Amino acid sequence: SLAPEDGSHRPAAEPTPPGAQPTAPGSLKAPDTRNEKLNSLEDVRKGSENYALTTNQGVRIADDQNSLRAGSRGPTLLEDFILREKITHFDHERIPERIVHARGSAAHGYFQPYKSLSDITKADFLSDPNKITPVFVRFSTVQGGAGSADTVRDIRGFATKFYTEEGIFDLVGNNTPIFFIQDAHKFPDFVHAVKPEPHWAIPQGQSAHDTFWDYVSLQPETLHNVMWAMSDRGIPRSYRTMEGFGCHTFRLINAEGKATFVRFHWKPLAGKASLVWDEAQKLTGRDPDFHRRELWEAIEAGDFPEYELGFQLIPEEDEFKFDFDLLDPTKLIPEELVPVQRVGKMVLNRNPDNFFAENEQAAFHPGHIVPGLDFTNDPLLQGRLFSYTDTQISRLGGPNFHEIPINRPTAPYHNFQRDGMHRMGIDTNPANYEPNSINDNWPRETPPGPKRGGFESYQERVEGNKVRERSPSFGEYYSHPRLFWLSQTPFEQRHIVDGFSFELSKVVRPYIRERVVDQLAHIDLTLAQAVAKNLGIELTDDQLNITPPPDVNGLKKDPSLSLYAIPDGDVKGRVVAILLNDEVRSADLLAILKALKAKGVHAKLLYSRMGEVTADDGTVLPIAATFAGAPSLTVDAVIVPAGNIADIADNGDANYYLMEAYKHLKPIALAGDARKFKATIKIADQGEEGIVEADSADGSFMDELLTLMAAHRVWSRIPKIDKIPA
Amino acid sequence: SLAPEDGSHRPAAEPTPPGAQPTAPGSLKAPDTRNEKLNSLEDVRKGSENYALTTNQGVRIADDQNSLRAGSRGPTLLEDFILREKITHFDHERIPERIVHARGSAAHGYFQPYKSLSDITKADFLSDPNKITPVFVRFSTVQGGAGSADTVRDIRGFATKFYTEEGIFDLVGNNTPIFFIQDAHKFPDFVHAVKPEPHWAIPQGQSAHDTFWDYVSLQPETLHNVMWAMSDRGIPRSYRTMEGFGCHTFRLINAEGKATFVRFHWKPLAGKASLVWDEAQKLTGRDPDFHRRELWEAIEAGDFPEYELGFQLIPEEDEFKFDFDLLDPTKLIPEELVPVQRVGKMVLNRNPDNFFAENEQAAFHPGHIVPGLDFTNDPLLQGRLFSYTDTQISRLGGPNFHEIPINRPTAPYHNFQRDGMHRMGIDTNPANYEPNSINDNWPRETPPGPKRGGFESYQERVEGNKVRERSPSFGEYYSHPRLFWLSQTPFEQRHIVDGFSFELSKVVRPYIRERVVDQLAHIDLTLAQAVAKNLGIELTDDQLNITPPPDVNGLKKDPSLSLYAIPDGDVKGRVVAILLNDEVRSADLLAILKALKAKGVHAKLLYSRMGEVTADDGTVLPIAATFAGAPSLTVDAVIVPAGNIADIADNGDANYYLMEAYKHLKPIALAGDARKFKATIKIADQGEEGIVEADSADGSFMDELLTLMAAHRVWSRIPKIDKIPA
Ligand code: HDE
Ligand code: HDD
Ligand SMILES: [S]
Ligand SMILES: [S]
Repeated sequence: SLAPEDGSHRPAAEPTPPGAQPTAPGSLKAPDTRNEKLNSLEDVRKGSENYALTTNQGVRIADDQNSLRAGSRGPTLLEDFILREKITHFDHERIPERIVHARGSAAHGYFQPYKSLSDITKADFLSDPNKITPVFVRFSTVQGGAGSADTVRDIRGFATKFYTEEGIFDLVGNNTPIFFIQDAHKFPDFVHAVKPEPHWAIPQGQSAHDTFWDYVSLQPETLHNVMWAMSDRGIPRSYRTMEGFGCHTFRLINAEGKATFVRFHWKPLAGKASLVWDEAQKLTGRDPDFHRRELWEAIEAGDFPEYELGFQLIPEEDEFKFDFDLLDPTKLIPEELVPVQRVGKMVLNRNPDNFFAENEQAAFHPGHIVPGLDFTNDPLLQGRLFSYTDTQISRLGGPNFHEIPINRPTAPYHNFQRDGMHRMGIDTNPANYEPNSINDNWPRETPPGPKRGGFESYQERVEGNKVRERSPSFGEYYSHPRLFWLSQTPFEQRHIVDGFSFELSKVVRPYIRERVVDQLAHIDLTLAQAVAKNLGIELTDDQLNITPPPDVNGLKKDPSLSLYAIPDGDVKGRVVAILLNDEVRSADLLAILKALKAKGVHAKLLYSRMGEVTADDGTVLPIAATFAGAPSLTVDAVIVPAGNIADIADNGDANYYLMEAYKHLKPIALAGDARKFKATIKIADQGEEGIVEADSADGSFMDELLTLMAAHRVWSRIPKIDKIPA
Repeated sequence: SLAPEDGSHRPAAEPTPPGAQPTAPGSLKAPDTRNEKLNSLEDVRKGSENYALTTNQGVRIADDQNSLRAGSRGPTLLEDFILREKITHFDHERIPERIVHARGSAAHGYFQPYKSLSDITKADFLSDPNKITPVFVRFSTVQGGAGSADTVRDIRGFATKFYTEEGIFDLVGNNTPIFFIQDAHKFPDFVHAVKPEPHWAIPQGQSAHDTFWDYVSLQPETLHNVMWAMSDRGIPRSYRTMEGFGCHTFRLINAEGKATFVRFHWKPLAGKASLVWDEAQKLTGRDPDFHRRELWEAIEAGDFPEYELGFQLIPEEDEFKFDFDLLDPTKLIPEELVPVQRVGKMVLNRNPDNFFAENEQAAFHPGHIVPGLDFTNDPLLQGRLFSYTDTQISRLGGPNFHEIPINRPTAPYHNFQRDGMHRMGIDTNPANYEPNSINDNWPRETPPGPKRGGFESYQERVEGNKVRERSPSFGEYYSHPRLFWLSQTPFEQRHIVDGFSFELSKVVRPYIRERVVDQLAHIDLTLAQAVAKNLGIELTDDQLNITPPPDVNGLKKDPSLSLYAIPDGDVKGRVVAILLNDEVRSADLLAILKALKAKGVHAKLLYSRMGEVTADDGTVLPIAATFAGAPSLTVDAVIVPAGNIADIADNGDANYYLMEAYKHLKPIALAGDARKFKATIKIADQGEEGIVEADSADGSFMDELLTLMAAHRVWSRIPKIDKIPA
């Protein structure tokens, strides 16, 4: 008996805020959260308490602390099969990581539609508002390895596995509505350019290097998704506060056989929010697991990530009615032209039990569609359909990867396929071929129909020669970048400019920087001049005269392209650092903590050491972390309560905490004598927007703080930080 | 889409300082650097210039931009074999990463002994001071994935493959002279405890989490290597500035059959140097590839990493003469008791061509020994011999891993083994078995003997019963941690206290922190109290009365265990940041660069934008990076020349650059009006040891700065940094 007698080793099986309890496997943390897929995994879940330690063959082990040897100081004997089985399993624990999106965090939850969509699709999962579909969702970065950092600048993956009654549907999307390239044949060129360079394998988790910007400079089709990566879109606050997109035009097919073109959307119900670059980069160092941790702890807290599925729908007759090709995955469809229609809601409400078993081994692939959905000729989508099945044969060891428990359909599956490595299913069918008479031809084909029918492809007309040729309709590269640029706020534009400037400064060959700047001059002159200035590059007279590209179907902006132009803040699940002193004014802290609790905002009590401090009234305040141990990078706002300020007024870490949070545009609130920290951040006596201050934390102090938190960051402070030494 | 006409895409094939040229594959950067192993790889090196792009089957490709489709907007066709080969290769690029030491950086070089060691070993590679042995060396962390960060707190690996005339010898060592555990059987328990926890796969690259500290608190045998990990040894400045150790007692066997116990050492000729924690942690975010990059750039610069191989030799009859067991790998042999005898020098002088092929696929294993060497019954070593062959079967795809080019011996190999996946060698031998008459028994066994003989194991006497039992002589855990503690300088002690304090503050379960502090009370009360104070823990009366463990064979300390107590600094290969202004005083820059060049110290010229600035005399100065883009973390010292100081005096990044360098104990030099920055770091008029200052940069100024750099950091400044908000 090694556990503490007080039972404090074991986290309460009830929702608890971040940091309050150690984290745990989902079935231990939240045993009564269930769905059909979670229940179906019960046949393979393995417990431990009260069981004997054994070999994999079931033999109980007496001494798991020693190898068998000839004498207690002698040589280890080959007949020690317990040692060998244990070390063999260890020596083969690793499997190949994903070629891209190797870094990813996942959770279980469920989806339900708001209403039946039978008029536009026969997909069973969308047929009835009372039909609940379990999901498993993995969010990811793109470039870095499975052991790379979360808050890099990169695109994010958002993959959802829907366990429907008519088969697995995988919606394998990203957090921007387009991709860098037009044709899948170039995917290894593009990925090789952005991945670590081949001689030395540097840099990890970063497009800020020569080969990426060389490819970009030579392939102007990439510029649209580059604009997105260079914006604050490339550095999300949380996987809960990013948008999701299905990337391509697909089809919905209804019972009557009508095809409708569709693009998939996920809207984050917690709003859109991103970090700023200095903060994101420093956070990869202070907590490279910040997004993985945040997702897990939001779920443990009951701040379940929620997303609304939406569809942009385009009738078949309108295929050619846009300035851009609907099949070109480097073009978005502006919501001003084609609104997103709300479809249903997804809630992620339980973490995995074992990350390897459920997250690392999960296989998602956009060819896993169901009757009521179909593909289009998008030439990127078309090659994806090859890759996602092929890649599993090495990654997951063979063609039986659908029998790995997380991957299994909850729908029935039966067919004549046999054997392969790791075969689990034991087929009793006398027949392994069809047509057969020996089993009366079962299992049998099923005609398509309105429900529960076999899959049949939409009978799209194909006409043309066998050609390796890009459609001329795809040959336009600058208007969508420009539409994105013009849709961003002035602070968002600034962060785009700074993204390009920072990245191109890491490009060692200066001609590549020049070449990129020339491409920027084809998008927007102000953008190009500002990046040029930061690189000490002067635009030529020709570059200054490049006529900008056309508006997109008469649009000069679309505010849905901005993270921030239309406010959508939600404070629930956000977190505030509270900087303690050794004699806190307890009435300030009561007011602060209850106001935060009322809005579902968490807190972390910080000090210069661990343990406890005592408030003016004798309340014992438990310390969550030190100032250095839990830097302002990890919180959304900082509050300093009144009290013995002299305790921390000269603490370099305390001061720096505020300078850091100040630089990164976070709200800061200062009560009572905590106002002496005004001098540290240079705040005028009469105060400034984004700094909450009063004699005490009562009255409107917490409402004003919460109002600032609802708007995410204090963009007005940007000219002020430019000269802060932090 | 081509190269610039000025040829600036291509790095000069000459040694060049870091940042002067883009880095390149070793055979192109240094084509005249050769050794027997590098040459033998010529059969598989593949160029590219002037060659046609092809499939893997040698078919020239006309259009590498497009998939084959039916019309230019049509579906992709299954007959596109060029697309499918290219995507299939890409889909299967990844192989499983190493179970441990997955993160590593490697180079080629050579070794030679100083004198023949034939009196103690018949190993051919130690037999003649003029026989050169090619090596390939991989340096690594331990816990994190292949895409984790370099400057984490962790043990480092130091593995050397010697391609000898009598076979491959791999010396597979670490940067500390012991390991955490005693018996190989516990290796998966320990590794699982330090690795990301299994529910959520957090944290990456860090022992700062509950499971690791839980295991340590329950297994006091770990405390010795924990002491080393918590010290600054856990955060080396560079792989060139750490020691290497072979971890176990091995044996040398001479021609007369005499056995001598030996422990292996590598002494860095660039001296011993480590980061400080805050710097190390921030650098994992600002450059997670810092040690990989620094190693590669040192070799491109000609600052070849050099190490001296050294042996601790113990005669056989002295096996039991110490107060610890020689076979216990948690115990070190103090150099005060047994001196390291210098044996030879290893120089790393070329980088690989392709990191995957040469680095990722290299397989090192300590059972790969050669005649003249042998094992002992160390129970950690004993089990390692099982693991390093077994693990390659999955990692490298089968039993022909020695045919992967980097792993091939340069010595002949012939045997009767056949087949296995991706078998390269085509055996012509009529016989695949022995004894045979049909090939007159070739290849044949060879008797053991003085040189070129068959391997025979030293005939060690074994006497004991078949037992799973730890030797009673291994059951002492506190004396070596105490010896280590007492041998550290006071600032090294403080950093150890700080590492335990910082780590234990991230352990969520408070009873684990308490149990570790109790263990510390068994080693040293001063250490234990200092950690307790930071965790808000109070030692009990009993804990206060724990009798300190005994001295190690009479030793109160051994200064060879400290990084810094005996000066051994070498500035060649270090780097200085030079903060420019838009009118640099060229006379200062002239004298700065002249002095730096004379000691082989590199410079990086920094500014607030990229491009060029012009000095007072018209000299045009290209800018390597911005203040933000190459932070003071990445350099050893900072110099600010005179000139138009107003240009940068109110720049927040330039001021912070000095604040961060100051906090991290780095030398700073300020010439002319740059002395105005003394105000940002609160240096008094009189000046301060560690801040060099004068009217101009001259002989005296540079000598002073270079003296400071030879001492690595300004430890006397430590009292002054608590207050700086940085
Ligand atoms: C639309 C969102 C999107 C796009 C446009 C692409 N990826 Fe993805 N990808 C694989 C291949 C692949 C191809 C061939 C193309 C364009 C031709 C794309 N990608 C672009 C893959 C190598 O087969 C992949 C790696 C492992 C795997 O199972 O499939 C893969 C991963 C991936 C993920 C991660 C899903 C997960 O396992 O968490 C996501 C979200 C995308 N891709 C999105 C995506
Ligand atoms: C019984 C298991 C076992 C134990 C007890 C040890 N090792 Fe080990 N080591 C392995 C089992 C292993 C391994 C699992 O087999 C690895 C990873 C995969 C590989 O090829 O070997 C490995 C890799 C590995 C590497 C990386 C070589 C490379 O760059 O590829 C180094 C430097 C060490 N080990 C060093 C050590 C040291 C100094 C030890 C303490 C004396 C030690 N190992 C004990
Ligand atoms: S996409
Ligand atoms: S070791």
